[PDB]
Amino acid sequence: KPEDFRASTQRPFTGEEYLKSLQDGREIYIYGERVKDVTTHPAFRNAAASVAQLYDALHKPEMQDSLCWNTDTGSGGYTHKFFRVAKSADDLRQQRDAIAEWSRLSYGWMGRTPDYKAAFGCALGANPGFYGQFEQNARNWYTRIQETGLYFNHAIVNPPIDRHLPTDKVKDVYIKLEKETDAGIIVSGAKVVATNSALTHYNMIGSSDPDFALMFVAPMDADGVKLISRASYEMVAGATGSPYDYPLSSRFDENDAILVMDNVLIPWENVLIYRDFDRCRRWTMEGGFARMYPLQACVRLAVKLDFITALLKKSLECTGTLEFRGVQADLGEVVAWRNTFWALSDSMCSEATPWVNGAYLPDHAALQTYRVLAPMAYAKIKNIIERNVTSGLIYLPSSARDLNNPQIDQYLAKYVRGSNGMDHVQRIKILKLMWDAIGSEFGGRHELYEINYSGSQDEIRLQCLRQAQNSGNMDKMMAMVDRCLSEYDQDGWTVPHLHNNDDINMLDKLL
Amino acid sequence: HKPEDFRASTQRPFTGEEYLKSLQDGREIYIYGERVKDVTTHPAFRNAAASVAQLYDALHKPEMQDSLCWNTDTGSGGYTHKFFRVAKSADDLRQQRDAIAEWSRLSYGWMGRTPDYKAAFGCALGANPGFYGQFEQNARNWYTRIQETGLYFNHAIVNPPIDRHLPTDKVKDVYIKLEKETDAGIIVSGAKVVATNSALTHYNMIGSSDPDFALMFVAPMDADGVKLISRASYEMVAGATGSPYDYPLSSRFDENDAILVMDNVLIPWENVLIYRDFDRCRRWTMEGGFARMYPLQACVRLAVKLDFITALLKKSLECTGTLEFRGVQADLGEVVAWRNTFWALSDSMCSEATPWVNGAYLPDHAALQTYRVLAPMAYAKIKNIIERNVTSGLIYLPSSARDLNNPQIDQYLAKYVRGSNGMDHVQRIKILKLMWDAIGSEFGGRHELYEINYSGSQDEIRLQCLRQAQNSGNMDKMMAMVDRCLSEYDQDGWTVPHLHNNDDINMLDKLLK
Ligand SMILES: Nc1ncnc2c1ncn2[C@@H]1O[C@H](COP(=O)(O)O)[C@@H](O)[C@H]1O
Ligand SMILES: Nc1ncnc2c1ncn2[C@@H]1O[C@H](COP(=O)(O)O)[C@@H](O)[C@H]1O
Repeated sequence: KPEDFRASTQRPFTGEEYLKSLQDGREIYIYGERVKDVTTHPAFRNAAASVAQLYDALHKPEMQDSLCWNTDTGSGGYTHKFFRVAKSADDLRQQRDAIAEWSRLSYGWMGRTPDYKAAFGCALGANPGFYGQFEQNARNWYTRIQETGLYFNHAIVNPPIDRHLPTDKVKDVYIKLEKETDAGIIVSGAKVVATNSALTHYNMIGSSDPDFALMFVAPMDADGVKLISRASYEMVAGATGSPYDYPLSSRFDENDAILVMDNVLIPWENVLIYRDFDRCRRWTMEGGFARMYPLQACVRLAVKLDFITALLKKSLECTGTLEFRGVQADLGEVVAWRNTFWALSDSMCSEATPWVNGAYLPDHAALQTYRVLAPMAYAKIKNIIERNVTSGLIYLPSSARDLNNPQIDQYLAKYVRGSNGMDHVQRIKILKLMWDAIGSEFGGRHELYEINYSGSQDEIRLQCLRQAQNSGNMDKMMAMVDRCLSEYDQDGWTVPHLHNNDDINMLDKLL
Repeated sequence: HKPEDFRASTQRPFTGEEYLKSLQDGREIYIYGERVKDVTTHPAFRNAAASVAQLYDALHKPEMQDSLCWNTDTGSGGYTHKFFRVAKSADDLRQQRDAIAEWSRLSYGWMGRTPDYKAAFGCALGANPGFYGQFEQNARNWYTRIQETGLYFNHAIVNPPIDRHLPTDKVKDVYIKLEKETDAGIIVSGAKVVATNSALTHYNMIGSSDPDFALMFVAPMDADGVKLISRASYEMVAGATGSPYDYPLSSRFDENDAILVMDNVLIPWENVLIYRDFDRCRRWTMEGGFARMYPLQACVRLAVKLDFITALLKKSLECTGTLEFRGVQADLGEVVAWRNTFWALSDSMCSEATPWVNGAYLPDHAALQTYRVLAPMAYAKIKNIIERNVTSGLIYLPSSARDLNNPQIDQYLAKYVRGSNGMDHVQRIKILKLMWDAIGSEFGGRHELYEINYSGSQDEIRLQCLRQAQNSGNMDKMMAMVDRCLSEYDQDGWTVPHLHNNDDINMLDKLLK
């Protein structure tokens, strides 16, 4: 039904059609109050507008070569390239570039745009056989996500568990099967971290007692589905700031909601794994999604780092410190980190492997490496920024209102000039953009997001080790060590090309 | 003369035996105050020479040739190591990348200046010979020779220190300079510090007012007046006071970092490439190709070393029993991630390769710069991870294989120094001594210094990375994105229609009136 807002079944949503499709009485709360319409509400309207621009880009002729492919469904339509299964390394490369083009429309700041779960669509379409009796649901959801550009998110972090309560009363917190009916299954529970779910069409929900081993799809307007929002940096920036003062907070805020399911009916067409510990446990390795979505996440980060790199250079242009050797070296390190994530995405595509049914998966080692390095790189870049743009960021007048009151602005024009023949309005503008990138509450949330998602530092490293072991890479490395050890022993070399040291060993003489 | 004349065939590079013979040429090498007679038999160099020789042998093993070798492009009908012939596509670079890896695996990544390193200098000459003006033909001929023979070059390129308390002459004398121009070539004197493994090479490339200093040329190691002053020999010390079991890398992979001295050396004109030419000397790093090519070799070689270190760390932790703990597994996983990083950078070097001149391709340049910035950080971090996880394992190791072969000692070692996974004390001690030689022996300490410094100071590798971003136009593209962002609003609000003005929600008047 959300795709029925389209005037055409041969293309995805336009922006206007996407926005209309959101006016569906989804139950969203923020600041103790219910949200009437996310497309007009002061906490969500600009973020919605920003996603809508992504849908609009799909239909501009000049973009279509880089953003769009024909569908593979027979519809005669087109879609964003990452919404169709890749059948080669070069298909993955073109997808990489289509992701990048979308990400540039938010300067790398929206990390949960529709292309993130496009990979879940593709995973369903590439390996529907994985799902046994629900194979046909996988196929139909692939076709649907691909043709329409439906906006999914995944809500997947479990709610905390009070360990002093009884084991009676603590099952009620996880996503659980309440009841089986002919019209579908009824479920209750919660997932924390439903990033930008207020603006999506559906969410994927996934994980003894098989009543907990579920994976299914749930629409955002289903009765019983509710979002409890976190503070809105968009609304705070609108109420007490301005675009000039909070240029990113005001338009790219992706609210990290708690997703509550109270007694929700999930039709059988939306169920993918059902009371099935075996399939649930095997899905991360065999379902494909975990092996696919980090291509989008690495590219999105790399675009963000494109932005931060030049924003840092521009900030140092208006303080005047860019000329100093030590400042230049710090900027060069930021460049190297930026380059790194582009190169990892190159390797993802160039070393892609055939998977099933002709589908190709990006290089897996590169995905794990991206996950390990991104938190280190981001923390290090932010510290480089803060220790090089020093006071530039601290004293910035409170507000565009200061610039528009000539009684204040007269002093700003004199004492807050840019150091390269640049006027105070532009200097303040640049440095406020840098501040919103790193120090505003939005910037602080983004640091937390870049550091922690994908998981804890231990866990991403463990997953990296396990990929090396499971792929056979570690055993190949070990083969090399074992060969080295093979070539000598406590009596000397075991290979003929090397010289015994008996003729030069002086230990007998010394002792 | 002609070292390649030691080959029984002109249609293939040296065999190991032929290489070793080619080194018995009365090169003037000093170590420990003494002149070296024959690098192939001397206790400081003989095993390192044998290890390089194994590289030449591999080229002729049938089962290796698909990965290691191509036909030459000279018409000779011969073959060569793939990295010795110019690459003319991204896939050629990938095949070269794989051939470099196969060779590096024969020293487990520990020899960093094997012949494939300067093969990139040969290819640079063969790809852009016009660069050299009147010496273009020398470029062409050197390409052919290096390619067909597998000649072992090194570059000596760091200048000697300058006492700034002496007169302005006396400190002029000390850089490589033209002493005399003659019909038979140029006579040159000076020094280059850091001639890594030059004792085992055939030629060295030497390069950079007063145009007498703006030189680039080739010099054989047996030329009269060419001398090496060696550093301490970890090979000789390990042979003299240790054993293969005790110093399994020092004993065979030591690449002596020599000072290269030229006392009045005659360089024939056929060995000159740049002559009294500040313009060409200044432009050669960016335009000559070598700087844009050899990092492919150096990244792969490091990646192979990290393969080795990664599994050796795992094996060490199997010996102590600590591998099972979560925090140890996470540290090992980080080592894996750094290992993965350098393989991925080499993938990107090849896949994003660009057309250059005369049909040649160059590896992606941003990837080369990134490798150079990241390698010192990764290496120091890996070494610290090893030392904080294997720790006690490495400290107390009995002194010698001699302890194991004396049953009066070995009885105690067998009981108290067992491996923690049903592994006997001989294997436990063996693995951990291998790790120690990799990181804590003097060979290990030199390798840490080499991986960190090299390529240049930390500031400089970062500056070159920034400059590559700027000169390539990458930084201006990034900046166009920033300027677009800035163009979409001003001090009065949005300048684009799709976003909502906040005038309807701004509460500041109310708060402040
Ligand atoms: N099973 C576990 N054993 C030890 N530490 C853990 C475990 N699970 C999570 N942690 C740590 O708890 C912190 C938060 O992890 P998380 O809740 O996964 O974000 C991190 O420092 C993790 O390393
Ligand atoms: N022109 C320079 N200005 C400032 N520092 C330098 C310069 N050249 C070298 N250094 C520093 O001197 C140290 C040794 O550099 P190098 O001699 O290039 O290995 C490093 O810390 C470099 O950053």
